[PDB]
Amino acid sequence: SFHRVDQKEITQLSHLGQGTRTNVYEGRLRELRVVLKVLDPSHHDIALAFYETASLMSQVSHTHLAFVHGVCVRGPENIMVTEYVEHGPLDVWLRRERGHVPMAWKMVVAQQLASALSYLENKNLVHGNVCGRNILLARLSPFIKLSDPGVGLGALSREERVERIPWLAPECLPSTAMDKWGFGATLLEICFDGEAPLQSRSPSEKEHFYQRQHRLPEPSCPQLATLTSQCLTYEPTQRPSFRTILRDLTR
Amino acid sequence: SFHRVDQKEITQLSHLGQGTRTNVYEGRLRELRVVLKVLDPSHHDIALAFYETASLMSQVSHTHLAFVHGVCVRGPENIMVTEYVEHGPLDVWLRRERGHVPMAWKMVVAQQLASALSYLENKNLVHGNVCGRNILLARLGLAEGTSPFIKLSDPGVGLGALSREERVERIPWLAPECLPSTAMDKWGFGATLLEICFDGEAPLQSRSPSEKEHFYQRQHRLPEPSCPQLATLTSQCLTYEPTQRPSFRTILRDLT
Ligand SMILES: CNC(=O)c1nnc(NC(=O)C2CC2)cc1Nc1cccc(-c2ccc(C(=O)N(C)C)nn2)c1OC
Ligand SMILES: CNC(=O)c1nnc(NC(=O)C2CC2)cc1Nc1cccc(-c2ccc(C(=O)N(C)C)nn2)c1OC
Repeated sequence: SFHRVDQKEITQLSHLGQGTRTNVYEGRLRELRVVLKVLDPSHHDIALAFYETASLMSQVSHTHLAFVHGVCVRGPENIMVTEYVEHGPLDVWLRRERGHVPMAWKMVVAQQLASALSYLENKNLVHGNVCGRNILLARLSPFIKLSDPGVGLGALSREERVERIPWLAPECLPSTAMDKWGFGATLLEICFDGEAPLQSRSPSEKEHFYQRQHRLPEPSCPQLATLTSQCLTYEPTQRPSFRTILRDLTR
Repeated sequence: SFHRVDQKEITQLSHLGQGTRTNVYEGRLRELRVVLKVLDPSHHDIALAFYETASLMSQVSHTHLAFVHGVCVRGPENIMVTEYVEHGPLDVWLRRERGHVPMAWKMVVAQQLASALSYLENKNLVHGNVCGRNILLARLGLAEGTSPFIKLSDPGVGLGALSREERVERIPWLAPECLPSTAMDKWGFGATLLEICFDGEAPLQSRSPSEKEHFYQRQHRLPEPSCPQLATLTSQCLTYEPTQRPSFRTILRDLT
């Protein structure tokens, strides 16, 4: 399971942003700089999907996976106490640095992300929310940590799942295979300097794109074109394993 | 000398704060993020002291010294175009984080500052305005396995061009011999160490100009820092006799 944190051990500081049904803050854990993921007032099935994320992340240990200190229950709020990463989300940094991010830097990120996902695949564990926003920069060569997936994908509404297109695996709209799709969509996002395909488009348009099984663009980066195309296949069984992806990233 | 920047190359944005006879803004250099230090409408001796700072900064290169892109003349305003440092002034950060700044973090800052000042000392160059406000944070060093990373800002309008009233406002950072040499920077460094140790709460800073001046006139000494690893260092730096102050070579060696 996960460690229980008393509210006396933590101090809530600046607001960093928002997640699905959460508010993200900087904080202190009694001293360590932490990140506090404050769950909105929620029903037991939502809080349970949040505890399951805490449980999963507490039972894993990988260099490219962010640490989870535990969970604090503060009135109607569930707080996941997590590792603070220096430079924050990758997507934000790619947009600020657009047109000035070298291809070699992007390959380092891809390799490190595939390493974290290969580790989870071998343990038959699913992340379910691979995207640039969940990729944290510990070092700007770069060093990443994949964040916890927040509230589990299984507990969200159709509307929330449509909002996650193109990162959301198509089989999830109506298995470790979903993370191959998430990984492929993240590679496109990285290649396009944080500008993911379909992100501006309406929910109806995003859903229609998946319903007709239209395919996402080929990345402008040629070394990742075959990889993304193989990952972004509608047939989950047709997606390469992370062992294969990781092996193909060394060459 | 320094690079001349045309006004067509720059964009002025948010106000960051004020310096001695300046207004500090975020801006853009054609599009690079920069800091623009806008000199007030001034006398030629003040513009000259500002050009000398730009000249000095343009001829130096060190990892813990902030970069100066050049100067723009627009038109009764002189604009120094400088490097933008992510987290800004150290003194502001120390006050926000008061009581939560570890000693090991403070020692890193001290070594990086002494490294920048040792480089200037070897080149016989004087900064003249070492204080927490001129120490900029490029990296915070809050995460485990990470260290702070500082950039010492340009000294702005030169100390020699300011009024006695402006020099009294600079106590306790201002070297006492400057009230009526590279030695002044050893005093500035010592006063900055006290400020860092006291989480951005420098001694005498609340006190009146009369009190501050009297403190120097009577040659009263500044307090010993609450941090024991820097007590001997600060006491040696904060000596009224400029020749009695240790060299940055000695200070830097003693900090390792
Ligand atoms: C384990 N630690 C962390 O996650 C973390 N660590 N360090 C930092 N540091 C800084 O920001 C440094 C710069 C000060 C930040 C971090 N988290 C973080 C910050 C802001 C928003 C989200 C967010 C956003 C969206 C979602 C979500 O629902 N989707 C579907 C993506 N979820 N969360 C977030 O999580 C990814
Ligand atoms: C080389 N680059 C810079 O100086 C600089 N870079 N990045 C940032 N970033 C942020 O603020 C990030 C956080 C948004 C800020 C910067 N500096 C800056 C900002 C505001 C006021 C002063 C100031 C104040 C006082 C004096 C002065 O008179 N004395 C006597 C010391 N002088 N200047 C200042 O200069 C030290």
